Parts: sequence; C-alpha cells; structure tokens
Amino acid sequence: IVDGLQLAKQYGHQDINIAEYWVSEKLDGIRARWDGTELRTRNNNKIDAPAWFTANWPKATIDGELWIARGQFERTASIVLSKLTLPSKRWAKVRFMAFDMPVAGQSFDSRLNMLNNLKEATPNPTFAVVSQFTLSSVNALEEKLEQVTLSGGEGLMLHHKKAFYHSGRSDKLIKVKQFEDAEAKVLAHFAGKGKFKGMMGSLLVETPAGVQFKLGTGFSEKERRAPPAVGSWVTFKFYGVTKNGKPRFASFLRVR
DNA sequence: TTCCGATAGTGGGGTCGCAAT
DNA sequence: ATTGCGACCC
DNA sequence: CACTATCGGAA
Ligand SMILES: *P(=O)(O)OC[C@H]1O[C@@H](n2cnc3c(N)ncnc32)[C@H](O)[C@@H]1O
Repeated sequence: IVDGLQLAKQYGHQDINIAEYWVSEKLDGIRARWDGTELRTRNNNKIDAPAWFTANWPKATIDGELWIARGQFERTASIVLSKLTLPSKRWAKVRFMAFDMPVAGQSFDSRLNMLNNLKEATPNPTFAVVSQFTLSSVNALEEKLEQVTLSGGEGLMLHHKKAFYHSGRSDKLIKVKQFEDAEAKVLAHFAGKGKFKGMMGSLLVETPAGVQFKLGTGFSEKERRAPPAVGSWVTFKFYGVTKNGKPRFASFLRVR
C-alpha cells in the first residue's frame, strides 16, 4: 500500500539504543514481494515460481527474502531468476523468509505479530518468517555479528519496534555487515565510460594468493586521472568472497 | 552550523537469455 | 556449438 | 551490491 520501499541504512551513519530494535540475521538471498497472487523482485520483475510454491499463501502484500541457507546466494539466484520451462523442481529447498509488510500506519511490532499470525494460518512450509530476537549493548551487537559472520551468515538487520513503515533510509531500519582489508597488485588499466571517458574505469588487480579481479569503485575523480600505475599495490575492502574466491562488493581505499 | 536523505551516475561478481559469431 | 552483450540479482 | 559527487532541508 505504501509507495516506495524502505531501504536499510548502514550502521556507522554510537547513538541508537539497540534495545528499541528487533534484531535478525540478514539472509543472503533474493528480495521478493508477494502480491497475494504473484512474486516480484525489488524492481518488479516477475519471479517465475511453481504454483505449489505459493499454494495457500495469504492474500496480502508481504516482503520477503527467497533463501535456502547461508552461503547459497549464487545458487539461489540461479533458481529464482530463471524462467520455469517435474523438472525445474529446484525450488524444493527454497523458502520465502518474510520480514515485513508494507502496511501504512502501524508499528513493525504489529506487522511482525501479523506475520506470525499468517504463518500459523498457512499450511505451506515454503512460507516462513525471519526469526526476530533482542540484543542489549552495542557490545552484544558486535559479538553477535562476529558469531554470525563466522557461522557463514551475511550480517544483521535492525528494525525499530515502534516505527511505522516509510520509504527511504533512516534509523528505523539499519544494516550491519562486516568487512576486511587486503592488498593486491595492479596489473592493467581499463578505460572508463560515460562521464569517466578518457579516465580510468577499473584496475585489474591480483591478490598475493593469485586471485585476479577488477577493482572499479572507491576512486575519487582525481584518483581516476593519473591512477595507481601498473605494478604498484593497492588496499581494498571487501565483504567476503564468492564461490570462486573473488572479493565481493570490493572498493578501493588507499595505495601502498 | 553540521549532517542527513534523496538523485544521478559510475564500477564490480554472478547469472540468464538472446543476438551475433 | 561459441562467444559476446545487456539486464537483471547482490 | 559497492562507491563518488551534489544538493536542499532536516537536526
Ligand atoms: P542491501 O542488502 O544493502 O539492502 C538490504 C536488503 O537485504 C534484504 N534482507 C535480507 N535479509 C533480511 C532480513 N533478515 N531483514 C531485512 N532485510 C533483509 C532486504 O530485502 C533488503 O533489500
């Protein structure tokens, strides 16, 4: 019923009281909105799911994360986005981990309660609800994040209990993810496109372990002019690695 | 005063699907 | 059968 | 997804 989607703000952007938030593990899946009749992605591309996958689901609008287990994103994205054309029974171990309803004028605590009500009244086990728990100190958050990360999880999500749904980013829905640093030697330059015409678009870097990947973001516009010369070393941040061990969401930090 | 939230516009890894080879 | 490319997910 | 680079209004 609400127009735009409520996006999640990064943690560092100290001041919040965690006790006022529902905490839940961020599931590295595919976002999907349940139309009551149809599933659709973040940008409203139809998801071609089997009829049994949605059989007996509620007749309401629900936002959820199509998810199997931790560290199964690439495979999950292969099942969900592919057209369905009983072969293509790959949805067997997929679930719809609902986490919110886009209802206007009601606290997330109430929407969560409604979600749990809809699950008990739904015979299909594909319809699930993300587990919501409570933390106290910021230290408790840091330790839980570490544990989840080491256990293969992607991160944590914080949703304010007494907050109403509203599009955009705010402290009502916060996103928590870990990241590490690493070094790599630049092997080549790649010309940028669009506004970065005649400028550096990305760098073919390589890690000491022999993993090569293109580092294409994090540079200021001045850094793109006269970029790190080939043969030098650069430090980049990343959020884990892919199936092929390549850094994910990598961005440039500083040289040396 | 600073800082936040919203846009516009680049870039990656991975995958799917269609056009070109 | 191969390859390249745009458009999506993240 | 990550990011840089603006900009007007909220804090
Ligand atoms: P980006 O991932 O930066 O924005 C957040 C998205 O993550 C999805 N998501 C996955 N798992 C969860 C939970 N447990 N709670 C809330 N959101 C989650 C959302 O679909 C966002 O699009």
